Amino acid sequence: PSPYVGNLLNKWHDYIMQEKVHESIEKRTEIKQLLSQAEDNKDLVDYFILLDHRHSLCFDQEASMGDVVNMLSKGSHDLLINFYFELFAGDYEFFKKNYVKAISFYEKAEQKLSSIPNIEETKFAEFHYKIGVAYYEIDQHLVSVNKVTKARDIYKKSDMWNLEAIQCSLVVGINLYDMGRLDDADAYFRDALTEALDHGYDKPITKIYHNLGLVHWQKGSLELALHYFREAYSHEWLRDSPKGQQTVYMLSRVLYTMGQNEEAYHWYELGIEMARKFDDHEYKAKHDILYHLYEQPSIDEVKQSLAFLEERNLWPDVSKIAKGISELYEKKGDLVTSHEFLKRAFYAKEQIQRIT
Amino acid sequence: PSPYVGNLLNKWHDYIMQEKVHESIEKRTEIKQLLSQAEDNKDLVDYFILLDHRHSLCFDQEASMGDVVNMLSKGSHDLLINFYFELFAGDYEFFKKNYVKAISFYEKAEQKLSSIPNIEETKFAEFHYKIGVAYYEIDQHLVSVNKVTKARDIYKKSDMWNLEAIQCSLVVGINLYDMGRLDDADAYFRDALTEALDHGYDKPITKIYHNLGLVHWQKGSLELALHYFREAYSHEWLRDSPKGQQTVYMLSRVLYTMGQNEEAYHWYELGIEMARKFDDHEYKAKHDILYHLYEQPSIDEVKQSLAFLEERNLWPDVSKIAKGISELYEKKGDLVTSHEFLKRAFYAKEQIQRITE
Amino acid sequence: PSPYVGNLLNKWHDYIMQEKVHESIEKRTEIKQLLSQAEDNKDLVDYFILLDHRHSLCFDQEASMGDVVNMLSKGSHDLLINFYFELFAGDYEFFKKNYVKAISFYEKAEQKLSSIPNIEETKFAEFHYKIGVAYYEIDQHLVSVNKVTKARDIYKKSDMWNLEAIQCSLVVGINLYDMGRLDDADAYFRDALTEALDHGYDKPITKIYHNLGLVHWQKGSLELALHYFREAYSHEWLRDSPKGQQTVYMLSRVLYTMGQNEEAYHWYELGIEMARKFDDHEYKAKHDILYHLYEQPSIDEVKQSLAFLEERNLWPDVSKIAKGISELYEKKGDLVTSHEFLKRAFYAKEQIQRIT
Amino acid sequence: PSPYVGNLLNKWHDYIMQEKVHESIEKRTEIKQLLSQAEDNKDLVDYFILLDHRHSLCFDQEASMGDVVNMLSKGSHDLLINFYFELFAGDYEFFKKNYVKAISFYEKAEQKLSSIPNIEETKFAEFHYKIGVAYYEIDQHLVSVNKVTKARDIYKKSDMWNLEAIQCSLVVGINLYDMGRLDDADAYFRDALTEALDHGYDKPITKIYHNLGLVHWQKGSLELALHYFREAYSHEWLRDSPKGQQTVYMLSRVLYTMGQNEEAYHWYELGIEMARKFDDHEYKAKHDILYHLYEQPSIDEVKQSLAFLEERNLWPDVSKIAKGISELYEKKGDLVTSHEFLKRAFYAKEQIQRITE
Repeated sequence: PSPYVGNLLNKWHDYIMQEKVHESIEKRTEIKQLLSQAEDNKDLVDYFILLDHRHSLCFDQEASMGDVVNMLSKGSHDLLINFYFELFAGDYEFFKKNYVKAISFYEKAEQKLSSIPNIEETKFAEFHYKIGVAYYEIDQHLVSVNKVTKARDIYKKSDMWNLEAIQCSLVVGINLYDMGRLDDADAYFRDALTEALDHGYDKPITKIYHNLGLVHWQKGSLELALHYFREAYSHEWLRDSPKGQQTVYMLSRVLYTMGQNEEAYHWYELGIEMARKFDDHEYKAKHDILYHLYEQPSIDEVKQSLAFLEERNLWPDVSKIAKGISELYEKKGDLVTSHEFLKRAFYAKEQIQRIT
Repeated sequence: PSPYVGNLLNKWHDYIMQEKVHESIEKRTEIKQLLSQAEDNKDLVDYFILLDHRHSLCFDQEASMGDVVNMLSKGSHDLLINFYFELFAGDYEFFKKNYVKAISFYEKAEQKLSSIPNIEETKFAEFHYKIGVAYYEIDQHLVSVNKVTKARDIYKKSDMWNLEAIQCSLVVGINLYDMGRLDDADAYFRDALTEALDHGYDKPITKIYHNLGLVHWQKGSLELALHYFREAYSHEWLRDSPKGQQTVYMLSRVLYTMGQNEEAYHWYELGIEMARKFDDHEYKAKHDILYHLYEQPSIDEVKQSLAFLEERNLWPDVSKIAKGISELYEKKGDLVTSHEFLKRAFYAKEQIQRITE
Repeated sequence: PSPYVGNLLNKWHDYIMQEKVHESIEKRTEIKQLLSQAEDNKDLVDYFILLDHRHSLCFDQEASMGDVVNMLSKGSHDLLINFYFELFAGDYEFFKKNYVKAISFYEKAEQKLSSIPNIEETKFAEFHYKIGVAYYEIDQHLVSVNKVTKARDIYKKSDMWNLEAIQCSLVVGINLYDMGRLDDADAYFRDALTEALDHGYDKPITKIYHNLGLVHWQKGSLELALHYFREAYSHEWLRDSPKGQQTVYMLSRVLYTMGQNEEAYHWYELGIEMARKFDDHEYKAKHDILYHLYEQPSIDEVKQSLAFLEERNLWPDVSKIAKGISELYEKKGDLVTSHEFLKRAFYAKEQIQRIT
Repeated sequence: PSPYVGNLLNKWHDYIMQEKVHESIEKRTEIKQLLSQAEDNKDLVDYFILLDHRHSLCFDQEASMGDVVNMLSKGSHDLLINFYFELFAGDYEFFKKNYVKAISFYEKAEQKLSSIPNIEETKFAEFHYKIGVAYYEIDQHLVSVNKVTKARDIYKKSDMWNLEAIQCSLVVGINLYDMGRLDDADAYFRDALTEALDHGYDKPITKIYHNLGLVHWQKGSLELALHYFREAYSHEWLRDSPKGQQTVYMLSRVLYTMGQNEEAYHWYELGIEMARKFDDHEYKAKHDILYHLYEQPSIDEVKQSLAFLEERNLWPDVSKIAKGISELYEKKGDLVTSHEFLKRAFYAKEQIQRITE
């Protein structure tokens, strides 16, 4: 249910406000088509109606059907419309990677939740989660754990929202890992895994196994980390989704670190070939560094690809890759360029606090 | 036909509740037709929309192939619909003269008014006024003054809604007059008059002058009472309102109570003729009593017309009319039949406390 | 629990507001004494405390115990104090016979009932009744029935307030009688009577029987009316209460109307003797008219006593007594003075609408 | 000793809940004694009264022989007491450095703030500020800026509470500096300075100048950084505050980073001597690293003092100090030990994300 239609409905709201018949008929016709699918978002349809009705009051031929200066129901329509405008603007800003603006809009919409009459317990969890995830994108991990736990506690009660609870504990686990509290993250991931198995869910499982792989990778038990990355690739057909690119990369990277090189190059091959398929320039850079480090060394070529990743922000990945390089160039006895990369790995850490 | 459509919209709400497509499309079409008359009511149009949408969701389902399983907006639409249903049921009961039922419905709708957003101060004054006038209809004057003052105080603050404030002080004054507190009624009436003159208004003026005329009539200064009734007739072209009958009648009755029988008959003539134009049997009865008292006396004929007014539950005017007769027939030396009418004027007073709906 | 202490507490509130230590210590000492009884009014004690505490904040030696400019709790203390001030002012104005002012204060206090946190269902019935009874004093019978029915419906629910429900239906019945709907008033009175008998209550019974007597008196069945007035005198020792004066009067008046005269004079005697006992000048006037009508006629003497009652307002009683006289002076053939009294009975009716 | 009394009052509330006369009279006397210090806290006194009354009703019963069976005022007193209990529990947890628990309690008390009458806009800003600073304590800078801006916007409206607004912009700036957004921190700091100068205020000025000094220090323009640290020392008599230690340290460190070793040692001297006056082992460690770096080098001695700072969970300053060392030891040609410290400065960075309570 793409968050474009939300922005479309928001634009339409702006067009009714500027009293512009012709582009208002345009926006409502694009929108009217898109939501004709079988079952796509209660909140969209409601916002459509609430805009269509106020569209009429400004554009349809009232001259025989009264004078709607400002009726009693405007107060309550205003409240819903302002709320829907802010919920969907939040969703769209989150879509554009503009997380600070997204939180701003969500928090305004969260406020209006009290004045709406029959608000359900779950519309509060929705905002708890959306805010909590947006905070996770900007490395505010403690508040993220705080808000999505609040959502999880609601989703635990009712037994219809069991897929959401799994996603919530998945998000707490990721926060706990990004911090470094690895055994707590492990626990959350394992609790999501068994809850996902008891039910028929398959969607989250893949992410769960990949995170478990990351936990034990950072834990240093690479044998067990490798196991989980394999299981992530096994479960769900990811080879032609864009989102399964990361598992192929991790598989290659661990096998190169354990000195497995033979298999590691085969996952490199598959990952280069996927970087073709989706034209993902970043995963091409990341697999480039693997190749020009373990296959055909070239310190200058690694800097080239590293430079590209630094131009893309992506500073967690830069920090950890550059640290890896410096650690490696130390067992190879070269202090001079190991220091060069540690300086780059350190600068990357400082780039994570800024979050511009 | 304002609160008829309200009852129509209420019935339509009742048909959606019973999940009945066929009579819902019927009433929604008469109303859709009926609401095309240019006639200022925001709340009717609003209630139509709020019902049209709930009509669609139960019978049409939008023609877009949505889901519409109790959306976020259902909660608040429910609340508005429940409110409109009771406001218009109140208006309709007020229409059928069932004032106790009307207050009951208004007070229920007044409650739900608190739990609604962006409400103007005046939507509360409206219920203060409606309840206050319904109480006036059942001779509960002290509470009516209390409630319509509450409305007046809000309408005074805005200073944009002062045409309503004038009507409020008009209603307080009328209550005070029906009680007998004549100088207090005078004060309210004169204060509404100067407020109506300071701003650009002619609509209320005529009623204002007619009440001032009534006050000083009951005060006994008939010269000044006659003055005000003249001004009421002058200030609007009343020869074609149905409601301007009351000024013509008082003019005749005042001039007959004074010794100006010649002019008094001229207004009698006009008032009989107005009783023709409209199907007003009351003012024919009241003008009948005038004629069979001052022109060609006939105690039996007066009894007939008075009897008709008593059959109409018009117990205030009967009380006052019968008292007048008794007072007159005493300076005419006839105690016997003066006592007959004082007994009837007294019985009428007891009929004013006793009122049933 | 006299409504003087309420006015006392209100005066004290006024003295703290004018920052007047010395008369504040005076008022709180009179009050502190009076409420030392075993069990006298929750609301009084609460208002005392709430004033004593704000008394301290203006008068006690804070100089070492902080600077109470305006703390957080002032908002909520203000609300309770303003409420108690208006409840007890209402009670006191009702005490002074100033019913319009009393309703004004009650209705302001009724409004504040929503903002207080744990308000019980019965504090609303209390105001419904108090307002409803105040309206009854000023002949606004339809609204009185409306409000005290609202109170009665609350008192019906819980089974601890069964004495109040009896009083409520007693008040509806009186309204219905003052209007003239005699069979409905009869029904309410009979329903209060059986409810009072099922329980051990004796306080209302006497008033119930006297009202039932009035109903059937106005109904014209004087035999049965006389029965109830007797039963009113029988139940409860009223001969030395001021409030039992009215039953002795009714007993005498009915027996004089039925031509019983022998017994009627004996109740006249007792009623004159009670008018001595309490110096009730009105019941002396009312019994005077009985005597100078049925015992030693004197049209001039009746006018004298009637004049006194008209100087006391009491216009219901004047209207009905004067009407009685005129009716009687008609079977005696004297139209001249019967008309004199009907004029006076009619004027009295007009005095009931004014209520100045 | 402000939030100690809060915990004392909370314990007293706990003793009334367990219906325990003997320890209730004890704590209520220490608090009654302790609150005689002239020290601005409305809310403490208020909480005492609200507890003293509930103490009486459970143990004294007023000494007037009342009834006091849950009166009308009990409902609202309950609500205030529950609120004060959680506000002061929050303050006490903040006192013990347990910031996550403190936010938990503040957020609970923030909820009950909505259901209370006559509330000022600022009592909401207070919780915005307290929560915002607690989040700053656990390096959650983006939410801290978000919450303390919310406080600032209320404190700006009043225009009576602008000394608080200055403190709010001080806190936003510090967050922005801890992040690295130096020009945005600069802007907030300069805007607080002009607001502090336009009105009559000296209290914040010193901290304002010290942060501006820090910004441009991290910006690398040491000449102007040195200027601001001088002004911080000048603007208040800091020779007797414990908190003015930080300006003396920066002055020395800046002058040592520049080539002004002579003056730098004079501020080192003063800073060692201040580390004596107070039991501040941190600033002795930090000044120790300065001395064993620029005066009498000893890489092993620096490791000792740095180690002490790492044992204190002071991971920001260790990150910056270790980075400084590594940078310096490279122009000194020694890559080997420069790498040793960059590894430690990097480890310190990872220690800043990981924080446990």
